[PDB]
Amino acid sequence: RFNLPPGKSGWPFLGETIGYLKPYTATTLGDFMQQHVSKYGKIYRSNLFGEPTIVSADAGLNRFILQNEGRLFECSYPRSIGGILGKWSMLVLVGDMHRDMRSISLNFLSHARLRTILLKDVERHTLFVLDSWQQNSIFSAQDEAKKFTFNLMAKHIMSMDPGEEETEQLKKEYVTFMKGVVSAPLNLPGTAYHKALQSRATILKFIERKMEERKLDIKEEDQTDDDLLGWVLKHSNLSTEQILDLILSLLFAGHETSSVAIALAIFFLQACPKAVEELREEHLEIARAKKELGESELNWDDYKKMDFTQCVINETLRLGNVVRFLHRKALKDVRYKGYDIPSGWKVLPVISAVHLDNSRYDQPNLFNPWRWQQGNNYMPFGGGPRLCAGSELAKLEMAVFIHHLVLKFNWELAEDDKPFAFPFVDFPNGLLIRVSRIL
Ligand code: HEM
Ligand SMILES: CC(C)(C)[C@H](O)/C(=C\c1ccc(Cl)cc1)n1cncn1
Ligand SMILES: [Cl-]
Ligand SMILES: [Cl-]
Repeated sequence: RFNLPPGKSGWPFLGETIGYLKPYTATTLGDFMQQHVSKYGKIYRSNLFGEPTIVSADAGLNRFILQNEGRLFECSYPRSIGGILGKWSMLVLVGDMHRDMRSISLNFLSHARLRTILLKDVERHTLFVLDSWQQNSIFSAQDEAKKFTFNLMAKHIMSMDPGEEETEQLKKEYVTFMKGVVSAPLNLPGTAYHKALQSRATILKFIERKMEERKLDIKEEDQTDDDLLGWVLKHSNLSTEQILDLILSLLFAGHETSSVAIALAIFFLQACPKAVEELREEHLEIARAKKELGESELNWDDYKKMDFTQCVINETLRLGNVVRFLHRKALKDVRYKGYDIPSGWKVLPVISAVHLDNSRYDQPNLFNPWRWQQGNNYMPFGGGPRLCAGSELAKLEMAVFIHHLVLKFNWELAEDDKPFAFPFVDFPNGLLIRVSRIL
């Protein structure tokens, strides 16, 4: 194990971030962005992730970039990220195989499947986590949200059941694996990146074992495409290596961001009692109607009643900005507002910028869910051809979690030392809270 001389952790300039809100990280993104925008304006150049880079806090340019994917710009992560996610990870791929994998993901996460299958299981996994919560006892809201979102995705990707020893161990392995993307890409014994590469090998071996079992399942039930692993084996022509990277990546994407989104909602709501009251009123009415009909499990009609919840969700994503920026590269010389973006340079559209623009939002730094009672100024899931394939599941997860959360608990920050300080919220300790049962 190398004893490297001390120094700043993570990527140069930004610290431990690759563009999204990651709990438990040491990040300087907020100060970097505010200082450069103040000094150079909304479109400036720097050197980030090892390359000359144009950073865009300009809403028009960000829209222009996302809409011109494949023609003027393309998704482009640092090459070191390929070692973590794999050569066939759709999150970093462009071209025909990305198109095929996006089509798989859109089928896996379709509206039809949300209504018929995923909604029932979202509630089950929500209650599984919430029923274990104890009162008056400090814990990480982010950790608990990640338990929920990971269990849900592990169930529907590989049929793994919540709380089973193998499911908890895989989740722990993902912690080490995912830290690799925000670490300095130093492949030396003892570094977070090296450990992340080891975790990748461990996870890939686990997934391939599950794949061998599913191949037997398919053969036996011939003489089973319920989970994504079975579906891809039967309905796609992906190679083993491509199946492995796809599962690895969807399980990553399927629980990293949605857990943070739920933690952000918990954070914003504890500071806005009026919103909690209106949520409780909304979800109490939903429960009353279901009791009046003798129903016990949520259905799609219940979800459609959650009008103010959707306002809370929209406002949580607008102000919390799970995704701060995306990774692009110019395919040609591009001119915008008189500036030249050279061919081959990295381009980082800071998509959170339009969300905090006081030209687009009255009091953009204020958590005001009622603004959505009265998108082009709203892009927490991106835009253009790579728009989040799991956006509707993410909102369903937040809404169902909030539904049971506000019916069952009050909550409070571990200490009253956490005010929302523009521009970016960080969760260096995983949002510690305490709950009290409503009874
Ligand atoms: C609050 C939760 C989430 C947020 C804020 C979010 C955000 C985003 C964004 C901004 C993109 C565009 C990336 C780019 O253009 O480079 C994206 C893509 C994607 N998201 Fe999410 N996401 C969330 C949840 C999820 C979930 C729960 C899943 C799956 C279970 C998922 C699956 C995907 C996939 C597969 C893509 C890539 C689509 C493609 O490359 O064509 N996301 N997401
Ligand atoms: C973070 C996103 C939204 C830009 C990205 O697209 C993603 C996962 C991802 C994480 C690390 C790396 Cl290095 C690359 C991709 N997610 C998309 N949906 C949920 N997460
Ligand atoms: Cl507004
Ligand atoms: Cl925190």
